[PDB]
Amino acid sequence: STQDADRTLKRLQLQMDNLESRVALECKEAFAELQTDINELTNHVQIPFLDYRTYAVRVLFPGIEAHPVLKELDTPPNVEKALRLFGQLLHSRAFLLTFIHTLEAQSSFSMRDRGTVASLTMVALQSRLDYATGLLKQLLADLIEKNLESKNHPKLLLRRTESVAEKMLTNWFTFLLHKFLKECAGEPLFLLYCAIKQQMEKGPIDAITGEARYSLSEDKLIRQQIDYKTLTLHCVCPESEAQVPVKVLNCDSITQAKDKLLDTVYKGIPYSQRPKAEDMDLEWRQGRMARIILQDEDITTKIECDWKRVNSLAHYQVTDGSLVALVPKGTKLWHLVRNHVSEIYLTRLLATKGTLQKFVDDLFETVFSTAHRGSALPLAIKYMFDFLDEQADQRQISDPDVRHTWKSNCLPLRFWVNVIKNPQFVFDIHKNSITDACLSVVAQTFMDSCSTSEHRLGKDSPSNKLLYAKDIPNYKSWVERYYRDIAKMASISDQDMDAYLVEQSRLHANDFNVLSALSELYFYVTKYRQEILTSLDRDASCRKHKLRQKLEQIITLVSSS
Repeated sequence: STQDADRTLKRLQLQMDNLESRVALECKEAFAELQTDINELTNHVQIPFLDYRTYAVRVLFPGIEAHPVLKELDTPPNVEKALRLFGQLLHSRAFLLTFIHTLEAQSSFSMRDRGTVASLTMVALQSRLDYATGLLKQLLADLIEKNLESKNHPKLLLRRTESVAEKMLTNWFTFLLHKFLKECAGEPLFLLYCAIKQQMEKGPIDAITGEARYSLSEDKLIRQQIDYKTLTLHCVCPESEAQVPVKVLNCDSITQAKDKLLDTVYKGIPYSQRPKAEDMDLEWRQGRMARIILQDEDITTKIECDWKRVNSLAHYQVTDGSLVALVPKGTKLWHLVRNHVSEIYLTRLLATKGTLQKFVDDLFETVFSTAHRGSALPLAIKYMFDFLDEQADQRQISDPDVRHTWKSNCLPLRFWVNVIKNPQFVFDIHKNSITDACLSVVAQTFMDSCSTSEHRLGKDSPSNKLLYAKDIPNYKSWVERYYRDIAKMASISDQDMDAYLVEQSRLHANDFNVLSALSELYFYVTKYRQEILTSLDRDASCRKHKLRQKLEQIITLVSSS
């Protein structure tokens, strides 16, 4: 670099050091405050883990509610008969290898399809993970061989390929790391979620733009002056008709108020079991003289020149200590911000960052731990990392950055990043917009920590890179030491791994509707009928077991009546 470049880098670094100093001690006390807030709402309430099958489907099939895989599949007799024969073809190594490779060779087979097939296949094989794991390794070996002989960059492997195999590997980790979540990593993940959520609610949150006073995200940082006050509402408990205190802000929209009330009044109950804010009316008991109900929008909402403001608690002049109850029930809207970085905001981000730091450190540390709180490294991780090492060794590939990159690409950069961004895949919780925004910043820092690539700090650098510039180097060392420690461990024998996989398959054998998964998967058989059949006819091993004739029978059987 140039002397100028180095000069401006050093200035930016001390400029950062300066703003960090302004907030350092304040952050320490803010954290302690958050931690006692946290140990209250949860330390005496059970972490709301989803059950395995719900978690699995949330991850494997993102955003799909009531996936067929979790429910009955009433189907014609000939259809079920055909599907069961298809299911058995999936237990043929030669068939499944050929099936997947054929699909991927098709240009109409999209990235979306690749994920769909990867998820359906792993669900269908959930009861036979020992078999599945053998097939997965072959697929990965096939992918690695192909790419290294297409003569592509080693490090560039398992990154952009986005193969069915890589997606199946992610699903494989998803199945086999649930215990680790339950026992070790789930807690710090959940606590980070709670910390972020709680911290955001300490200040104004715009119900329309999703911006927040205390945003960890520069993009969602409220950039205007917002005066506000902390109110305490006393909510009539849905029991004695008994009451509880809830902290809210005067600027909070009525829905936000209702959601805050719900969170406290139902603090023990998992989210999906609570009533919805929109199915309740907030009623203000200044009575028994008067019981008046508040909403985001009613006859009193303020409208000015085509702008319509969401009603807040302050709109109704709700007073601190007010009694309250939750009872079953061409225009531009705005809430706090109406639209027709500087030091002050950089320091605000830094205060939030500093306040949440410990929760982030806890998560990253346990994700990259080999012997956490007495527990042991999950077998799936040692097994797969050893496999990757073997694949590297097969080619004399000694360069540490290669296997480091493969391991990062395969595990933390897919599985972990995904649950960090989406804790609601693991827990029965609601992740709101501002929380999602903060988690995105955390996920990016996490991603950066897994890279061997250098961190080039500059003004044009993303906020996360700037905020966490001093933390990344430490995190990177944790990751390096993680891979190192795992490699030193004793290899898991094939018999031991198989026994483990058999036990996992047994535990969850009936968690999913395999027939439903089979029917969904069969869609691709018919869309690429001709290509598949041709491949089965061409491949020598496929003929050995007359896979072509078997598929033909299935295709016919499903039509018959």
